[PDB]
Amino acid sequence: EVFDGNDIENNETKVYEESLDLDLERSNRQVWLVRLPMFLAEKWRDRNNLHGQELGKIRINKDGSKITLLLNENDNDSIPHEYDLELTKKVVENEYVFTEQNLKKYQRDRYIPYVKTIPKKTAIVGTVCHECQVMPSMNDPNYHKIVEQRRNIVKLNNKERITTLDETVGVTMSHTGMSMRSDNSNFLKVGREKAKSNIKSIRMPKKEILDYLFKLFDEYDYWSLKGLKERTRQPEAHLKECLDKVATLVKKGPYAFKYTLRPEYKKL
DNA sequence: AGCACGCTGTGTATATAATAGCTATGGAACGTTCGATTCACCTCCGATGTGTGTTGTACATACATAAAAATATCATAGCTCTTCTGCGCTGTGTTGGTCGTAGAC
Repeated sequence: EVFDGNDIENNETKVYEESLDLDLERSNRQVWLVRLPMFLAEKWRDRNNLHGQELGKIRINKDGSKITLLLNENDNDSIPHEYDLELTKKVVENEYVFTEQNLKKYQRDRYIPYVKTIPKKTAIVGTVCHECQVMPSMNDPNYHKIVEQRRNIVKLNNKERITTLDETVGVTMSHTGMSMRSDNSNFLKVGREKAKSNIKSIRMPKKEILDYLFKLFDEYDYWSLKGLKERTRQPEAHLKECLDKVATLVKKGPYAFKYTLRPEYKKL
């Protein structure tokens, strides 16, 4: 939504039904900033999943404020379901969460009324006071299933080797350079699509062509050889013989290189 | 039902007249646009002229100070002649006694 900045005409009232002020009533919500490993971030950010269903439970043991995640069994079985939420900062300062929503376009002292401000709806989702990180638990039987998977991270290669053509080299070189095979592709056949347009015309008489030239000059005073030729469908030799009698080309004016009506016929 | 087979059309090549129409091409002119180059103005050091602080002077007064000199004041010697003091003398106040008397009670 591109829009002009520093608008003092209050045009945002008419074009934007939603208020431009920042919503702050959600800022009192507590938000835990959590850093996840590769698998939990992979399965907790995909758009084909996360339909609002429950993914786990949070257990906070108050003996030492130990936070654990007990994941549900609906996701997988090879992954662990018990995790430790370590807190690297019990109090996190100067960190908040803000969200942006698109607007509805339907229905010294020196200042400049143009700053190119993009208006977007903004709202503080809450306040962050806990920076969290989720580690897999040591005692889980599936914990090794993570570690080997991590050992699978450095082991697999994402690139494949080059492919070697194992057939006879003459069959491979049959298509190269000198070949009987004419090209059958239609990619950039500019000469095919431009040389097929041919104009054919006859020596149609002088009175009708001069009347046609007068009609085009009445429609617009300035014309060219190509536009008049495609408008009247006449040969260049016959069209030139009629233009110089009743019209002339401009040599020094702002509309130069264009055929225009003579000043004697201009007042007609 | 759809691809193999047969048939036909088209393009290849040869010459050769005809015509109109289309197109490539060289050149000349000119508008458009973009990069290169230079002007005016500002700034910043540098020369300059010019302006001002300092010193000294002139002209012709006023003005504060102050010193040599005439002079009023005074300190003091001289003098002189009027008073103070010591000595000589003497004469009258003093002491004692007697007796009238007079004034206090």
